[PDB]
Parts: sequence; C-alpha cells; structure tokens
Amino acid sequence: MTQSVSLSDFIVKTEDGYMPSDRECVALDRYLSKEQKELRETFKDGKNDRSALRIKMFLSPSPSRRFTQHGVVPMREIKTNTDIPSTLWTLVTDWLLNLLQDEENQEMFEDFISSKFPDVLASADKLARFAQRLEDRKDVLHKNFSKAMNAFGACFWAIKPTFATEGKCNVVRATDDSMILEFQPVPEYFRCGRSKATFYKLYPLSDEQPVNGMLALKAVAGNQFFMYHGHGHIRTVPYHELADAIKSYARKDKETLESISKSPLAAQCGSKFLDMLDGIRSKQKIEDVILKAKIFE
Amino acid sequence: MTQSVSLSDFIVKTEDGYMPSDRECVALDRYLSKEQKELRETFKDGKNDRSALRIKMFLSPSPSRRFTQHGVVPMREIKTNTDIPSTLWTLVTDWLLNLLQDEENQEMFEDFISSKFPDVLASADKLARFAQRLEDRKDVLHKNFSKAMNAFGACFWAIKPTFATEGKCNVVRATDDSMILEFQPVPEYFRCGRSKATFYKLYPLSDEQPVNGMLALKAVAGNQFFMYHGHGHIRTVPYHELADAIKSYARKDKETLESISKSPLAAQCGSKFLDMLDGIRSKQKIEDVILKAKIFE
Amino acid sequence: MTQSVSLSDFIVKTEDGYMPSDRECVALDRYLSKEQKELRETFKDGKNDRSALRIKMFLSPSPSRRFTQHGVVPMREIKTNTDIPSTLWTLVTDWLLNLLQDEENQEMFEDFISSKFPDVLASADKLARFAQRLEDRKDVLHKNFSKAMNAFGACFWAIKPTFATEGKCNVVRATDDSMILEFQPVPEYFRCGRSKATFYKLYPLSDEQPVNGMLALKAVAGNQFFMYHGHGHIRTVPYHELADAIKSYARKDKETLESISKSPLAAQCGSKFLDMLDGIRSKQKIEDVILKAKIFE
Amino acid sequence: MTQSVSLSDFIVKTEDGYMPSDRECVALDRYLSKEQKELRETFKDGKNDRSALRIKMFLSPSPSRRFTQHGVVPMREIKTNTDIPSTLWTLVTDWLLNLLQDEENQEMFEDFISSKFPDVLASADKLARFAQRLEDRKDVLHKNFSKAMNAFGACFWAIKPTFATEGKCNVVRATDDSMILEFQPVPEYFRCGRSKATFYKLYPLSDEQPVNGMLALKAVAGNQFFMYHGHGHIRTVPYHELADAIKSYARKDKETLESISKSPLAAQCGSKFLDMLDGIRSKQKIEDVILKAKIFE
Amino acid sequence: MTQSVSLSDFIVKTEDGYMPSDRECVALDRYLSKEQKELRETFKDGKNDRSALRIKMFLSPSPSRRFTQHGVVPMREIKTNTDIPSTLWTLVTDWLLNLLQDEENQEMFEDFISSKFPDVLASADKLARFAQRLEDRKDVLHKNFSKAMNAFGACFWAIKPTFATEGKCNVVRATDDSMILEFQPVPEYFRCGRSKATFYKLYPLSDEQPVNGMLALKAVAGNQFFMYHGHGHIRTVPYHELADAIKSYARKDKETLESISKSPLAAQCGSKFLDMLDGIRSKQKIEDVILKAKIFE
Amino acid sequence: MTQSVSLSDFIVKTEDGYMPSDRECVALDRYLSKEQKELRETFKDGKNDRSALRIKMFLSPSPSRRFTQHGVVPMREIKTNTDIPSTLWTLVTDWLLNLLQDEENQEMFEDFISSKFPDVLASADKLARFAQRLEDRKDVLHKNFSKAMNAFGACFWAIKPTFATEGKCNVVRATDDSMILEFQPVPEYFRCGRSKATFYKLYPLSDEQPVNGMLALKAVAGNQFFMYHGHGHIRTVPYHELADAIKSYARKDKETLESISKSPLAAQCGSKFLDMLDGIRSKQKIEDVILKAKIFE
Repeated sequence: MTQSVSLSDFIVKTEDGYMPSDRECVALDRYLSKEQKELRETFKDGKNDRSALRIKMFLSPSPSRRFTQHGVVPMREIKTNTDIPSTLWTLVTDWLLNLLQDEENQEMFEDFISSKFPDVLASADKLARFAQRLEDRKDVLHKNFSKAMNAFGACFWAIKPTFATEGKCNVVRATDDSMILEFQPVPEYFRCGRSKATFYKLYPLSDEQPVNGMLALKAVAGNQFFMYHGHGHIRTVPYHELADAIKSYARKDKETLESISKSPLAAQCGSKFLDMLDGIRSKQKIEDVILKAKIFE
Repeated sequence: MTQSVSLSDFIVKTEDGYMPSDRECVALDRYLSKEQKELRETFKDGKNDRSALRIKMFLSPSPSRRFTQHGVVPMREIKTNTDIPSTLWTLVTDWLLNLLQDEENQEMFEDFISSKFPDVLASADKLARFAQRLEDRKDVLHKNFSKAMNAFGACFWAIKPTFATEGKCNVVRATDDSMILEFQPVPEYFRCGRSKATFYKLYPLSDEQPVNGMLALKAVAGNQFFMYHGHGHIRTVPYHELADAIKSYARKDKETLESISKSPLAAQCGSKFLDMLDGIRSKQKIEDVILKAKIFE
Repeated sequence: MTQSVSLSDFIVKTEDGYMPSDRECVALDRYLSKEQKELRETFKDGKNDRSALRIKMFLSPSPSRRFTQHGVVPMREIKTNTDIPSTLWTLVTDWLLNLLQDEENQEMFEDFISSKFPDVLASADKLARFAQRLEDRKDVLHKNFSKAMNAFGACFWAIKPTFATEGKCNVVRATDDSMILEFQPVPEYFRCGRSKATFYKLYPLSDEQPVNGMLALKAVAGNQFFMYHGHGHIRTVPYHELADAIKSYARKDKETLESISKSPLAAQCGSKFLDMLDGIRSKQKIEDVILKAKIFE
Repeated sequence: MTQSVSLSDFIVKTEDGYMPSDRECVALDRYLSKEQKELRETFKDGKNDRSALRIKMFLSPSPSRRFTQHGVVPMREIKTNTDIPSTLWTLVTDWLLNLLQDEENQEMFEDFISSKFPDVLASADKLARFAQRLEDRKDVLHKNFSKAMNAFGACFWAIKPTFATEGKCNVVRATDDSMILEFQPVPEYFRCGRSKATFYKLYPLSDEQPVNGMLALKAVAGNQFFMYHGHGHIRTVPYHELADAIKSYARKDKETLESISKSPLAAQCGSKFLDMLDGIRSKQKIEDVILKAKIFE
Repeated sequence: MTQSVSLSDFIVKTEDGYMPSDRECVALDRYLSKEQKELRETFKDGKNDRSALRIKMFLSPSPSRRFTQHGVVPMREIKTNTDIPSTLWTLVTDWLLNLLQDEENQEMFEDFISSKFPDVLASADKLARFAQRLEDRKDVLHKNFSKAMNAFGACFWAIKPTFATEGKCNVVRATDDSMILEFQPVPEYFRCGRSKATFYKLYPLSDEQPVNGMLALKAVAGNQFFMYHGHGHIRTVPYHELADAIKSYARKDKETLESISKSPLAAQCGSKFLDMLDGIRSKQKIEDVILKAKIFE
Repeated sequence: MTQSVSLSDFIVKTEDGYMPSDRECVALDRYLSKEQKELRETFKDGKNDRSALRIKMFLSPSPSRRFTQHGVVPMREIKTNTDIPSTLWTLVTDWLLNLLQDEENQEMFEDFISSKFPDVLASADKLARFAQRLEDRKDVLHKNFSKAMNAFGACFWAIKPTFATEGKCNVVRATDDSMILEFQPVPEYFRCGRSKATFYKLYPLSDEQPVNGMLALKAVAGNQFFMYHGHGHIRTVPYHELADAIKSYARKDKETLESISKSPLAAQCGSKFLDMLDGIRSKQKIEDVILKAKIFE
C-alpha cells in the first residue's frame, strides 16, 4: 500500500555525532556489536513487541568498522527498499544535521524519540508535504525551532496536528468554530509514488461539535466522500481512491476500531460512514460491500 | 618510470609563515644562505645519506631575497621537472595552507616530517587519488582533521594504509576476515601520466591469514595477476602493465627483498609469485624470465 | 504489475496533422463522432477481440470539438492513469512530431501500425531505455531514420530485437557465436516505477545453439537466475525480483506457454528453468513452488 | 474607466512597409501631408462620424519627414496617453511585423480593417489575455495563422468569440449543450491597470437556450452576480466590481440597450438582471438603485 | 589635435576578397609589389598631391607574401598609430565585410571611394557616434543598406549630412523651418580620446534662412558659443573647448576660409563670430585675440 | 620516444560514410572480413613492407558486425595506446566529418592518402599545434578549404611546410631572404605528453642560401643549439632536450642520413652540427660523444 520511509534511511547513530547514511552497499552489515547482535537474535527469535525492540535498536551506537567513505551503513532491520528523490533526502538530512550540533539538543531529541513515537515508519506524502514548507525561505519554521520540531514529529504520527503544525496549505474559508483548508498536488520533483488530486479537510477549534462546518464542507466538497481517518479530522477523498482506503481499513486493529466507533465526532461526519463501518465490522467480503457503499445516489 | 612529485613543488619554508611556491623562474636560485650553501656543497661533494640531507634542507628557512611577486622560488635540489594539472596544485596548496595557520599545527607538522618520512618524493597516482577524496564536500576528511592528516602522510609512504586511510574506493564484497575493494580509472582532468584500468586489492583484518579471501579474490580477479608490492596488501595488476612492474623490481634493494621474502603473507599469495621472486633473485636477464612467468596456461 | 504507457498518451489522431495530447482535462470526452460512438458502444457491449477494436479506434480521426488551447483530449478507452516524467514525454513527442511532417511518412506509419502491432500498450522501462539512447547527440539513430524507427517499433513488442535495435548497452565480452551484454540502472530523472539492478543478457548470432555462451554467462552471472522470457533471448534476473516474475507468469496464455515449451533454445537454458515451467504447468499454488525452486543450493 | 490602447500605439502606416512606432517625442507632429491636414481640419471642425474619419486617417500613408532614428511618430488624433509594459509591446509588435511581410497579407489586413472594425480603441485586459496565449511556444496559434488572426481581430470587438478564439482559459466542466470556463488573474508583469479576481463565463453551443447550464453555473458561481455584457455570453462579476459596471452602463446607447432588451438570451439570465435593466431604463439616480439591486438576500 | 583613424586600419585590399587587417606586426612590410614600390618612391620623392597618391595606393591589390595567420599587414603610409577599443573595430570590420560579399557591391564601393572622398582620414568621434547607432538591433540602418552606406560615407566627410544620416540623436524641439537636436556624451567603452559634454546643433530645412531658429537656439543654448564649422550647420561648443577650436582654425586653408566668409548663413550666426573670423584673418597672435573674444559680457 | 597518434584513432572507414571511432571496447575485433583477415594474416606472417600493407588495410571497408552504439571499432593493427585530450579529438573529428560530406571530396581524400603519405602515424605536438589554429574563428583556414587540407596533410609528414601551412606562430623579424619565427608553449588543456619551451626556426625563401639569416638567428638564439631535422628548416632546441634528440638520431636510416649529409643547407648550419653528424656516423657509443658535443665553450 502506502510505502513508508524509515528514520534510519536518513540518519543513523554513531559513536558521538550522528552521521549521514549511505544505502549504496549492504556487504558491511555482517559485522556488529555484542548488544546489537543480541537484540538482532532476540528480534529474529519470536514475535514479542517488535516496535519496542526496533526503538531500542535505533538508540544504540555503532562501531567504527561500519564506517565507509561516504558515510555509515545502517542495520538490515530498520532500512526500507523504496527510492526517494535526491532533493528531499539532501534537504532533510542537511536540516536535521544542522539542528543536531548540541548535546542538549541531542538529549531533547532522545527524550522526544522515547516519549511518543509508536514506530519508526512514517508516510511518504507526509514527508513530502513537510519538506514543501521547508524549502522556501520566507516561512515561520526557520525562526521557531520548537514549532518546526513539533511539525516534524507530528509528521510521523507523534502528536495531534493543529493548523500551525500542518504541511503546506492555504485557508480558503473560516467560520465561528473550526476551519476548512484546501490542499494541492505536490510538484513532480518531490513526488514518490502515486499521485493524488485536490482534497479538503476540517479541524474542530477547541472541543465543541461544529454546526455550520458541515454545511460549509457540503457546499465545498460537492462530489466527494467523508471519512474519519485517525482522530481529530474529517478528511475527504475522491470516489476512486476510496478503493485503496478499504485496503487500509483491513490492517486496522480491533481495539483501534472500537475506540474510533466510540467517539461523537465519528457520529457527526454523516450517514454513509457509519454504514461502511458496520460493513467492515461484519467481517464479510470487502469488494461487494465497498461497491454497495460506493453507489452514486 | 613512475614520476614522483616532491613536497617542495607545492610549498616551501619561509621566515615565519609557509608560502606558495612558483616554478615559473629559476634565475633567482643563485643567492642562498650560509647554512643553505654549506649543505648544498656537502650534498654535491659525496654520496652520504642523500635523503637525510634533503630532509635537513627542507627544514631550514629561506631569506627575503628569494621572494617574488607570485611567491617563493624553491631550491634546485628538491624540485622536480614534471608538469601537474592546475586544479590538483590549487586544491592541495589551498587546503595545506589553510591547515598551517597555527603554531601548534606547525610544530605537529615538523614532528611528523621528522618522524617517519623516508624521502620527500611521492607517487603521482597516490596524490591524484587522495585529491579525488578531497574535492567533494560530503566526505569524512573535512570533519576529522587528524584522519585526513594521517591519510595525506600515508599517501607518501609513511603509514601502513588501512581502509579508512585509503584513496577513493567502494567496498564491493566482504567476509569474516579481510575485505576486497575495487578501484576505477581517475578522471581526465586529474590524470598526470599513463592510464591504468580496473584493479582490485585485499587488506587482512587484524593479524591472521585469510582463508576465504583467496577464493573470493580468485572469483573476482578472473584473468589477472597477484603480487606483494610493499607490505600488508595483495595487489592485482593486468598482464600487460606487469612488464613495467619488472622495471620497478630492478631498483629494489637486497635487504628489502630479503625482508619481503621472509613473510608468511608473501607465501600466502600463490605459486607463480614465488617463482618470479626466485627468478629476480637469480640475477639473470629480466625479459626472458618475465615472459616465461607471463605465459598463459 | 509492470505499468504500461499507451501510445495515445503521447499523440492522438486529428483531422489532417497529428497533435500533442493533453491529459489535464477529461470533461470534453462526452462529445464524439458517429463511428467513434458506434465503436465505443460495440466495445462496451461484449468481449470480442478488444485489441483489434482498440487498434481500429486509434486509426479514426477526431472532430474539432475536442480541441483545447494546449492540444487535443484523447479517448477514455486508450488512455492510462500512470504519471511519467516531463522530459521523457517532451522528448518523445518532439521527435515523433518532427518525423511526422510528411504524407508518405504518415502512410508508412499507418502501414507499420497495421502490420505487426499486437496491442497499443508498451512497457515503461522499454520506453525509458529507448529515450536514453535518443537524448545524446552522438549516436547512430539520428542519421538512419529507418533503423531508429525499428527501435521504437521493437520497443512495443513488434519485431525481434537485434543488437543494433536494443536500448542503451555496452558489449562487455564476445565469442565465436552470440554475445553477452551488460545493462545498468536508468538515472533518476527518467525513472517511472520500481528500480532494477544490474542484469545481463545473451543473443544467439544467426541460428545455432551457443556452446561457449553458457560457460561465459555462468562465469559472468555468478549468483543469478536464468529465464526465457519472450523468444530469442536468455535474460538473467536477481533472486528477489524473480518473485514478481512469477506473477508475470500467471497472465501467460496456454498457447503461448505451449509454444515456448516447444523450443530447443528453451531447453538450452539449463535445468531448474524446466522444473519451474513444469511447476507452473501443474496449476498448483504459486508461492510454495516458487520458494521450492528459489532455494539456494 | 477601462483604459483603451489604440492600434496606432503599436504600429503606424508608412510609404511601403509598416514601421514600429515611437511615442518618445511629439515635436515632429507639426508637419503633415495635404490629405492628412485636410482630414485633421475636417475632424476638428464638427462632430460628424468621428470613428469613420479616424479609420480613414489610419489608412493613409505618411511622409518621410516624420521618420526618426527609432521609428515613426504617429498622429496626435489616434494616440493614447496610457503606459503599457515593455514586454507586451515588444511581443505584439514583433509578431505583427513578422506577419506583415507580404503584399497579399497587407491587402488581407486592409480588407479586414475595412470590414468589421467599429473603432480603433480596444480594451487593455483583452490584449493582455491574448498576449498570454502568444508568449508560450506550445499552443495552436503558431501553426494556424488564420485562427490567430481571427483571435486578434475579435480581441478588439470585431468577431463574436467562440471557445477556440478566446484568451487564456481551461475548461472546468461541460454538459450536453454549452460549456463553462474559468479565468485567472493575469501575472504581474503583464498587468496594466486594476486587478480582477476569478470569474467564470458560459457560452452557447449552436443556437438553443441551455437547460442545465443555469444549474451548473449556479452551483459554480455561489456568491456572484449575473450579466449580459455584449451578446452571446453570460459573464459573472464579483459584487464589488459591479459598482464600476454601472458606470459602463451609463455610456451605453439607447439603440444598443433596446437591441439587448429584445433578446431571449437576455431573459434567460435570471431575475435581478431584468430589474437592474429596468432601473437603468428609468433614468433615475444610479447609486441608490445600484445599492438597492446590490442588497444581499 | 583630434586624432584620425584611417580606413586601412579597418580593412585592406587583397587579391580578390578584402581581408581584415592586423597591426600587430610591421616587419613584413619590407616586401612590396612593382606598382606599390613605384608609388611609394614617388610619394617619398616630393610633395605633389599626397591625397591623390594615397587614394591610388589604397586601390591597388596586395601580394600573397604579406599574408599572416591573423590577416594582412597594411602599408606603412596609410596606417595610423592611435589605439581604438576592440568592440568598435570588431563591429565595424564585421559589418563592412558582411556587406562586401558581392562583385556589384565591390564595384559600387570602388565607385563611391573614387567619387567624393577627399582623404582617407576621418574623425574618431564620428566613427564612435556612427557605431553607436549600429550596435542596437532596432534601428533603420539594418533594413535600408543604401542609407547606412550614405551615413558611413558622410561619417568621413563625403556628403552633406541630413537628419536621417546623422549619428545618435533625439530631436528635442522643432519649428516651421529647421530643427534643433541634442547630443550626449558617448559611453566609456566606446571612447577614444578626450571627452565632450552636451552640445546642440541646427540644420536648415531646405534653402531659406531660419527666423525663429535663432530665438529657439538662444533659449536652449544659454551659456554657450556659436560657430560655423564646415557648411550647412550651426554648431555650439562650451567656452573651454573653444580654446582647442582655435588650433583647428590654424590649419584651415585660405581658399576654404574665403569660401566660408562668402556665405549668408555664416553672417546669420550672430555678431561675435564675424569678429573672431576677422581676428583670425588678421594673422596676429592667437591666444590674446582668443581671450579677447572669449570675454564674458 | 615521441608518441604518435594514428589516423584510425580519429576516423575509420565504413560501408559508405565514414564514422567516428570508439576505443572503449576491443572485444568486437574478433570478427573480420575475408580481405581483412587475409591482409592481417599476411601482415603477421613476415616483415615485407609493413607501411604499404597498413595503407592498404586502412582503405578497405568494414562490415556491419563491428558497429556499436557509439560508433565503429577500429582494427587492432592501426590503433595506438596513447590517451589524448577530449577537446582535441572532438574538434578534429567534427571538422573532418564536416569536410567528408561529398563523394568528390571522398575521392580527393583517397587520392591524397594514396599519393604522398609515407605512414599513418603522425607526431602529437604537430597535431596539437594544428588544432591550435583551428579552434579560433578569425583565421584563414575556414575560408580556404584547400589550404587547410594542405596544412593537415603536411602535419603528418606529407608536404614540405611553408609559412602559410605551419602551425600557430607569429613572425618576429624578417630580412631580404628567409624569415625567423617564434613558437610558444601549447596551453595545458591541449598538452599530450612532455612540455617544451620557446624555440625559433628559419625558412629559406625560394632557393638561395641565406646570408644575414645566420647573423639574425645567432642574435636571437643566444644560448641554444642548431640542427637540420628533416629538410628545408634550421630548428633550434635547448641544450637539455637535445639529449632526447640523440635517441631520435638512432632510429634514422642510413640512406636518409646519407641524403641529409649531401645537402649544402646542411653545411650552412654551422660547425658543431657536422661534428655531431660525424660522431653519429662513427657508430660509437652515444652518451660520451653526446656530452663531448654538448660541452659549453
């Protein structure tokens, strides 16, 4: 489905200072350290909290044997096999290494990575949109380092994203409570994977259910669909791509689905979404129910 | 044979600070200092440890009479007559003069030059390969000054080179002990002299004789030849260029050859190399024995 | 699987002269011509030789109502939904429209398109490799129009490709009969889809089964696999990507498989390939047999 | 109001070949020709068909006394006093002079100028939009000279504009009969005067009144206004700029207004437009009735 | 005084086609042709119509012995010793050689050079101003070759210059008869010699003495001086530079001065100019009379 | 010694039109034609007029089997192993292929190659100097194709070089009979091999022995040496490089030396040159006699 770009593909730990990572060669991976090999053996042994083991793996240093001319080879367990544009890699690595020239900043990064990160993997389109806001000089992220770090963290499913921590956007219309934003296709030389068309969103303001937000979105969306991916948003997708969304609904956990179903904001979205949720809860075949819910009245 | 580029062709001593060296004119060399002329007379008198006298010459200052507009004229005894590309000279001189803006660094340089340097002359291809790794911005040498210093020193036959202190390379395959690396032809605008094709190498890891390294190299080398130039490596050369290698075997000293023959790593290389060593020890004609050892079975 | 780029995505028919095609909008597709709508209705009615109907559709002109500012909108039946780099589209469209400034050349193109084209769709990597050979000025395709044209033809499964009609390659070794060539990864700004590593090939010379070609390729391939995709070649793929190849073996027709199995060149490839062919003929599950044949002895 | 750019500000007649026009100096205008001075005196005498006299003036040659180094000074009666960007002037003059290198083309231009041109003056924004479509290389106007000529002529109120003869646009939605198009603000380095925001339009297909076009435009327009400026279009403007439109409604002739009111397409626009037309026909004060019709229900 | 640039410093005759001239070397001038040496001997013998002999010399071909790599060496009698900017030489030589690719044009050039040219030498500032009008693309000289050739000829004292045949200018004011023009300092990278400030002029229209032209010039000139250099103009110079003008009045011939004094246009200039002419006719000392006429009333 | 660049390293024969030559691969050389293999066998058999056989080999076409993507592989008998700068190869190949677009020019080239060419090989420095005169736009070679072809032919020891057919030079001084020219070091990005300093020459004018030329050269040469390399010139070389010249005197044939010794121009050079010629005729050791003749009086 949606390919994910790991953190180690951008930067790996070293003795004292973090170093850029080269995926050109994988032959050097044979050698390792005692703790590294012990954790590798435990990870390969059985399925026991793989994500926690991965996080523990990423926080251990590396020996000098893995050094090459360009940089440092990562491990074989925290590395993906998806290609990314050169500009994105260069910009992200340059900024991240520029920020990491401080022991206190190092401790802050470790505290954040140990605080709320559920898994290393992150969506590619999130990274592309975040780098869209970092390439241009006249923005807000340059002056406020903390807000930029919040944005980058929430880019990888860490904290609930507000308006100021989103990607690249331009508010098209507001109201008394909540707002509606419009997104645009990412330019070609940032794209990594499939392309997506225009699609709006909605962010409740503080706590209360919107009243005119539904009317405004219905006026704006026109021919579209509603959903409650994650928590705290009401995304809209075109009818076609919703097909792939059903696949993304297969991997969802039972506890997560139960938590989603127990939210008034989930009920506020509309009518057909609850029917689709009941259909996916029925554990029947996906295609037929998907087309039944996808009929155009 | 292989032309050598002296150190003085890049930089010469001065009163306090080192200055770039101009080989445009040689008329100013008539004047000299008392110690300089005394050492010149002693060097011209008889053959008594020429290399030590050269090292002593390079470590004495120069008067203000030798200054010109561009720079300082070197001596007539530590200067070569081989042309080098402008880019190589500019880059090496710029970096070396950038590093020498410190009295403590000056003392360190003098201590190193008095420690292990056997002679001023150094191979041209080694210098070209070293400058290949210095031109690009994203490397390791920029951050670690000490490692780059050892790399430059070992470029002129001072330190046994490890993997991190080699030139430009990319590891193609490893194993439990020792590695195999691949080299590539140097680009045109760095070349100074003849051209050489692809040729691999091998570096024992810590102390033990490799077991699978011979098999791996035999798989990789295919149609090639083995040798034990220097100590600590097993180089491979094409059949044709080995001709010139025989000339390089003529100038080798008896003590050096005896020391080479008394190494188990020399015996480990193969079978034909020992036959060639015995042939060169026989003090017979070079061409006939060379072609006898160069037959393709 | 391997996405295909149709011909209409590059160029569509018009009244007299061919025009570039814009995929920006699909709103104008509602209008059509009498023959166009009749063919669309027949195509939608039943499954009766879809490829022939598609070819007939591509050879009918278009009305002036479909014209826009940028160009002409194509039909909804001969258009794909895969994105391609701008440079590839620009270069291919420019060259093709440059060639099409002649009535006799128009007739030749129509005759060729009606002669041996089995379907409009063509592989993306074939187009990328063909454009790799067209971007540089110093090649052979510019001088010889017909030889260049047969390259584009065989690029879309029209004629058996010889050496002079291949993509971008450099002969690495030859012998008395047949040759072996090496390919390289396509640069980033041409890539459309997944990436592939180095892989060789082999082309029988005139008619006879090679004798030393198997030994030479075995020496070159090392750790690789053999196959007989199509006719007239012995391709080699890495072990991993062969997984996807099994999927490509699912869509193969029974008659095509029977024709492939009745060739001595198919028997000449080796031993495991016949076992894999028998396994896919057994109509059992794909994954288990695939892993059984993929074991490393 | 809306400033107009005359034709003579771009090009003036000469002895044989048309020449570029320089507005730097007006001192040379004192001298003239016999026919030129007679027509100037008649024009200054009384108000008798000023437009026809202007057209007659523009079609007479000029003497050699008016030549300067840069070009030819125009007359004082067919020249405006509004500044225009350099790029627009350069592009239009270059293309027009490139077209005028033919006696037959000269005769065609004269016949067209004598056929349907009501007055020399033309709107600035129309010219800017037309030049927007001429700057880019990949368009349709370059290949078809006749269509570009029709586009340029209709740019100055000569021909009823179809879709292919409009400015820069991109069809956003169609239907069985008629289409709806969207416009965008012109970039800064083409702007000459005030700025205007997004505004749509609509056009008939052949003769019949649209049925779903009103619904589609109402869905698209949202908060906007309807109008019937000219004939054959239903333009939409924002509420604010409609103020200026009332001024443009003051200069309209009684016969033109009567002809406009006698069209079913004028009745098809809506309800408030007829009320506004009745108000302007009442010959009362403009501001109060304008605000009464501008109330937001 | 005012340095003059000869024609031969730009172009010299050859066997068939004119060639660019190189003044780098003068050693090759020793060899010559029979007619060339005879004319050189006659010229060196006595003072008998030097200008006619020079013109005859310039119209004879040159042998192949004088050819060099860059071009052809000129003679020692028609070559100056003043340096000129590279751009001026390149532009003039390029245009003149572009024009000279025709036998009929060659005959026309010879006829013109034999018709009205009094001497080869020409003023440097005239050449600079003429090249000022040739560097820019949007002028009149490019289209009309004949007018450009007239302008170039009049640049070297061949025909009376009209307005269209002048240098670089911009009419600032006109009247019923005659005009007044303003000049500006030539930019730096064209300058060859001293610099001059702003100075106006006046050109009678057809034949009659101007009436309001004197008043207009007096209004414009303000603090300046009047003169009648040459025929057909009333130039104005600043008070300081008039000093050098007196030197230019020393070399004037008696017949030329008598012809100048017998013109009503000379009387029309003013009052002080006649006094200055009488003073220079008195054949007294130049400085004292110059300051007497230069007093500021 | 002085490396030679063959003609085939720039261009090889093909079926109809000559093609650029690629030395990247030599694997394709196994295949050949019947005449080609017969001539190769005869050449390898015995030493019988190798140069004539080489010339015959170069004038036979090549089959289509040798074609590659870049160009055509040459034969293994007319190809060198010396590297040359890219710019030189590109310029020479481009000009030569531009010249060869004519059947009559093809016949002329074949007639010239069969007329006076003694061997394919040619000196590198001659080629570099010739290309020095072809890179700049303002020369004589561009207009006169015949003179350029003569110059290129004489570059490879075919025609006795005159002044107009030499390389890059600038006459520094002349006299009644014969001239003296000065050369300069070739810039870096043209150099292929060792470097040489300033050195003059002398060319007798028509037939007679110079009288003041010896005095002029003695004034100019100062500290230098005289020689009679080839016929029709008196070259001068520095004392050091004359060492290498002695090696060039070893390969000279007895008949050529006898012909050289029988020329009055050989006697005119001086005194020491005859002594050196007698010494090399004595067939004694080269070094001792060379140093005896190299003593500085």
